[PDB]
Amino acid sequence: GWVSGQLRYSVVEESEPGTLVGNVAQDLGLKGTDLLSRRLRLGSEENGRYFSLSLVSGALAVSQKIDRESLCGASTSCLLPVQVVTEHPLELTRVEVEILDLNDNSPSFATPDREMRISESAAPGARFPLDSAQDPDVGTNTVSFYTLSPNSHFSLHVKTLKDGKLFPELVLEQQLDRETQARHQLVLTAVDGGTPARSGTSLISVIVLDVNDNAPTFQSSVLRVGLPENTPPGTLLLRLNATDPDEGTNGQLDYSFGDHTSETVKNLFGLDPSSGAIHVLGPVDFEESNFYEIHARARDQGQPAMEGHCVIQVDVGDAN
Ligand SMILES: *[C@@H]1O[C@H](CO[C@@H]2O[C@@H](C)[C@@H](O)[C@@H](O)[C@@H]2O)[C@@H](O[C@@H]2O[C@H](CO)[C@@H](O)[C@H](O)[C@H]2NC(C)=O)[C@H](O)[C@H]1NC(C)=O
Ligand SMILES: *[C@H]1O[C@H](CO)[C@@H](O)[C@H](O)[C@@H]1O
Ligand SMILES: *[C@H]1O[C@H](CO)[C@@H](O)[C@H](O)[C@@H]1O
Ligand SMILES: [Ca+2]
Ligand SMILES: [Ca+2]
Ligand SMILES: [Ca+2]
Ligand SMILES: [Ca+2]
Ligand SMILES: [Ca+2]
Ligand SMILES: [Ca+2]
Ligand SMILES: [Ca+2]
Repeated sequence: GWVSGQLRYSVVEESEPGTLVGNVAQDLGLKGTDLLSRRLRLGSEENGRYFSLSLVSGALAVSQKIDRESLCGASTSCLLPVQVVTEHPLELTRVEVEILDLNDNSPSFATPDREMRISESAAPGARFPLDSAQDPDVGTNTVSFYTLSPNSHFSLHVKTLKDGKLFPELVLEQQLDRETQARHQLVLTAVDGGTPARSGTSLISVIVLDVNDNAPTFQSSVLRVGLPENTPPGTLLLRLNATDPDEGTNGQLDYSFGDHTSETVKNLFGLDPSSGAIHVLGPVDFEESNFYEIHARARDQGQPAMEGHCVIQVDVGDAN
């Protein structure tokens, strides 16, 4: 039997030439040399392009391997119309051959890898758009879902439109930290709903840009040293070493005294802003003061500039 009004057959994508599509002669109620006597033929050479109608067997068969996505593309139903012509008397039957889709085509991305720059200060809940894959197959044989590589910081949300199209996007849950790791590498994978499933990948290399979120810190919180009375000027007391983990200018430092630092201390001690070398500039004396406290600070060359602090305790010795 056929569909009310028209004749219809089914054939599979990429099937080898010679495959039986359907017996036109029998289904059209003909037997014997009627076929040859009636000049049973396909309507045009476009019908005989993808098909052959034998005058002997009366069988409509595949004459050429048919790639459905080259004929219908993104069409759900692929009905290929052919015109079976018979003469004596002349009649025309319009037969429609549906090309059933095969899951022979794999999901693909435009680019094998993607590079994303994301600020360290990226707040949780931040959605970042991703490349969408393509699967020329139709139905469930096209892209079904996306999977992201297991990681600590990124989840995957896929917006599913009414039509069924998928849109993958990264959702940030745990705040990135460049000082921990600056590059996160994930693999976005697109999988179609066929069995067995076919896949495509896109290598997303997230780059964490530096934010000045770290103040400089000294190797020791408090430093207690000694300095003999009447120690000759030009003497190197010590060298300060503070370090900042941030990159570039955000990691470069400048050494200085505290704002509140006494003028007496400034007169006695000098401090190199670049190296962190604390020299004694003026002659110190025990009978003037017993103990000095130098508030040292190291400031970032970033915006805004941050600063760490260290207390240098100077015990002066007694002589006479
Ligand atoms: C002593 O200081 C060195 C140098 O620190 C660098 O110079 C500072 C002025 C500031 O710009 C820092 O951010 C610099 O790192 C420290 O050695 C560095 O250690 C880091 C640690 O990862 C390393 O990346 C650098 O290459 C090192 N630089 C050199 C020249 O060795 C060192 O850690 C400090 N020591 C102490 C005990 O704090
Ligand atoms: C393609 O291959 C991936 C692994 O790379 C599978 O996870 C997927 O189901 C498809 O078979
Ligand atoms: C996605 O990842 C796969 C390996 O998982 C690669 O073969 C592909 O080229 C793409 O980078
Ligand atoms: Ca195909
Ligand atoms: Ca196909
Ligand atoms: Ca597919
Ligand atoms: Ca950080
Ligand atoms: Ca940082
Ligand atoms: Ca910093
Ligand atoms: Ca003295």
